[PDB]
Amino acid sequence: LPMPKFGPLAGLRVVFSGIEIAGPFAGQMFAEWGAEVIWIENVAWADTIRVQPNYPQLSRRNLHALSLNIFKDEGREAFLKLMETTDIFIEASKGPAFARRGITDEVLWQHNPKLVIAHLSGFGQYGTEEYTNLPAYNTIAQAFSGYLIQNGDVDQPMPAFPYTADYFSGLTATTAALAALHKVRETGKGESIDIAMYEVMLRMGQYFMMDYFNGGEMCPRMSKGKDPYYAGCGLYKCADGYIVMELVGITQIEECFKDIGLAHLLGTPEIPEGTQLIHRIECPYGPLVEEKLDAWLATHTIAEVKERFAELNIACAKVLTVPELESNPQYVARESITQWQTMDGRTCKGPNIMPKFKNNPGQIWRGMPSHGMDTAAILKNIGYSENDIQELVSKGLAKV
Amino acid sequence: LPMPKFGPLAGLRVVFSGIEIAGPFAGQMFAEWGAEVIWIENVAWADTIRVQPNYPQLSRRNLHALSLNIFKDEGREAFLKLMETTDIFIEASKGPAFARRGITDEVLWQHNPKLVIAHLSGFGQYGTEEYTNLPAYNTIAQAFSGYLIQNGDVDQPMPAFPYTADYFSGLTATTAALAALHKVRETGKGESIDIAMYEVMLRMGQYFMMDYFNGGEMCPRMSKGKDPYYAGCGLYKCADGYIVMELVGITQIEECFKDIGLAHLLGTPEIPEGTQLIHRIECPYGPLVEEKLDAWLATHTIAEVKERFAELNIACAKVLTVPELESNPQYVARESITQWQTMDGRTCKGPNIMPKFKNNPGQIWRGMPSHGMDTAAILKNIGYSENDIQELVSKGLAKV
Repeated sequence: LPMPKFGPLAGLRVVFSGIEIAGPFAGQMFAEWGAEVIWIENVAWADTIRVQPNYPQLSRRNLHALSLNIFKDEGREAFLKLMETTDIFIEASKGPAFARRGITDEVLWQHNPKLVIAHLSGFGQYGTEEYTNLPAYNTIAQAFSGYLIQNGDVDQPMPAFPYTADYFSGLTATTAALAALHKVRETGKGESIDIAMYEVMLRMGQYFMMDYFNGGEMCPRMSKGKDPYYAGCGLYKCADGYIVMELVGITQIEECFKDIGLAHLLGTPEIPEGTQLIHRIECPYGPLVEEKLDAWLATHTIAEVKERFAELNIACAKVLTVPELESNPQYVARESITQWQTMDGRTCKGPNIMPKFKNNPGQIWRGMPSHGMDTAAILKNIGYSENDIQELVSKGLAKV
Repeated sequence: LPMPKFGPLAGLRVVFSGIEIAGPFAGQMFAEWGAEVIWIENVAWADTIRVQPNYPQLSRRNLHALSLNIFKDEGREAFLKLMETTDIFIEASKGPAFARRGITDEVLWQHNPKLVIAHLSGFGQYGTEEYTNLPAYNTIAQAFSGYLIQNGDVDQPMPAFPYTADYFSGLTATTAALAALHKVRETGKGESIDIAMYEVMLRMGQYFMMDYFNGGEMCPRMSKGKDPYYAGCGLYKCADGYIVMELVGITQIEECFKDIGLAHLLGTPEIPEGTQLIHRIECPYGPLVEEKLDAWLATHTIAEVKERFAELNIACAKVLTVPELESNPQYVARESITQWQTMDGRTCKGPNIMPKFKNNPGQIWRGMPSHGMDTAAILKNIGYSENDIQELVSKGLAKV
């Protein structure tokens, strides 16, 4: 298909089937970085992401849109033909739904033995009958993985937001698919990848869970955004706003304590010389440290705290609100937020390509396409005549 | 170096410099999937991850350990020699620290023009003097990207936990490095990748932020784990604990509303016939819906709710505590949590390899190595003699 040559993934052909966040995020990331990516949508039901007024202009940029019944008669034929020149196919569905519909990995590989197939589901491609075919949702994946129970406040768990598990799961699929693609270069044989959202999230939540698994205790939840184990780390309130800080290092602790009224604790058996990180539970003075830290910070502005903390080499930052990002000097200097044109000629604002590749940078070359916009071009590209396409459309098997 | 051949990344040589989570997580993921990965530590002190009693057994498995001063004299010479047979080099530092120390991308590419170099920093490799060279932390990246302000409760922001931004940033580095590796296989030209943690997290927080950038409003924070925008979605309290639910679908909404006492809202302007998903912002009876839903849930046990919701096909799950995972049938069937031996011969429990590659699965072949365990073997493998290695040790430039 016509598109500029750019990025590390120029020339790669990626196809995805899925809706909403997790699967499409995985597929579209290839498009950020130069791949030819085809978004498959159902003929009767467009991707529900399109209900949102602005997000999809970002989350579906740089894509080609195919609308095809990939499971029925000529529609299935056209889909399996497409696979013959596809490098990576990503699909998100409820367990082994593709196999139940007659599109097994084996059938995909009959059409392209080199194909890298990524299956993204809530609970995996196999397991028990009770869980395997259950719906995939971000909240459920967080609930089921131990991630949710570690988020929120001491007496109020909550999910990480927004839809954190969908992003982790999608990104993992992209990563895994690129890894499998590497192996195809050497062997000429494809791969199938079983990405279960709860397993992705299990891994992301191990920092303290590893203690529980190996004889120790699970950590508590944060109290008002303060770290559950490390004093002076996390979220604090100043006079005119919130900050985060990380009270780490020998001099940092000594100088900070001088400021807040706790110079007398330095050199004690509880906070001995050379202490570089305070554990709030193990240290009897943990609660006192927080009382004095809170009191000192509450009488100072963010600007004052940042100025002192810079003098003391204490890591910190203002908690930015969304309205403060666009004018922030680092954002401006790095063009972190940019603008592009939608397919219907309106200006859209949003994040630039990340990360920044030096030799082969990504770029935004196309706005989000409409439902079935590229169907005719795609089918022509894989050998369908104009009459064939008109016939697919008349049968209800494709939408142009 | 001696190791089993397995996984999609068998034969790939990866080296990383960094400590704690973000950089090492990026490097170690290659090792999960079969690569030869070398972990660089300093000489006279080790990676601070090692102070954790259990996590590092997971986060540093399948690794080789090199202890080498890569910036100074003959230590630098040995590092640049190692780069000649390295495919991917990952480093986490404060901005362009490697360049400041004398190791520019140009120097690296003099030794291997194919080298894929991933630079992971808080604020990027370039930008303003004020921000570019500031410390990299998870809390700071959340604060500076607008992620933190979107997490927590209505009147209490908080970070996503545990250390969510380090995991997103590290995972992105792995992904981007694999993409650049594809380009190397195609053109022979290496790459330098500027991964700024705040830009990673900017992207993960766009679902509602795109509305703010394009004329609309920002979304509020969750209330006690409930979605800020969609009614009947998120965390709820039953008689005997927490669940998550997703009130999505026509009959789901109708039958739930009848159960909870709101049948009179159906077929109205506020909840039109055929409503699939209630947008709370715009529905005048959103608070009433939450009131009635909470009252009904509070009189039923988690089991009673799951039973009814299974009848209605409403997606839901119990919020699992960490003690509930190991015996869960899906975890058992999929061997999601497994055991392996540490290098000193103890049994360690934790997550299996994820995701599950069908043809070339990952495996756990080695426990976390000790500080400088593989220094001698690595230096020997790239042409150093026993005497040359002893001289590095006496000079304080390597540890064995």
